[PDB]
Amino acid sequence: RGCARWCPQDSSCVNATACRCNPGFSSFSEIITTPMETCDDINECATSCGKFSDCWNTEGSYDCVCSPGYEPVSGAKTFKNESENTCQDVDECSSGQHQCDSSTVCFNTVGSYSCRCGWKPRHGIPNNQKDTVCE
Ligand SMILES: C[As](C)(=O)[O-]
Ligand SMILES: [Cl-]
Ligand SMILES: [Sr+2]
Ligand SMILES: [Sr+2]
Repeated sequence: RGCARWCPQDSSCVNATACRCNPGFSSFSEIITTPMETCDDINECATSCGKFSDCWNTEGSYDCVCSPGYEPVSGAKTFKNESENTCQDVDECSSGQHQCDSSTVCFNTVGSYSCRCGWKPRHGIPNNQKDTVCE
């Protein structure tokens, strides 16, 4: 029809006297009729990303990301649903991404990894940690 100029932030005019919140935002009434009404972000993460991932809420949207220690086989850094999830554990030992001391051997774990000592751990540092150092 027409277009109200006074639509509040994150809403768009539906005609000359009304607005509606943009996708990802919500207001008490389905149709806004005054500029005093607000369009608040909807936290989609509080309403499934799938295995080994995390939901991060953003303004107007949200993103699923592989959790730390996992990376997407498909390569897509962000995704929207379980169906697009390609998160697999990162084998830090095979990839040489680990930061183990030359005195230990990298041992892969799901979501992480550790370093094991023949040798014995130096004083004050346990065995089987990322910072393990032996002698
Ligand atoms: C950290 As999760 C796999 O429950 O989105
Ligand atoms: Cl949203
Ligand atoms: Sr949101
Ligand atoms: Sr790992």
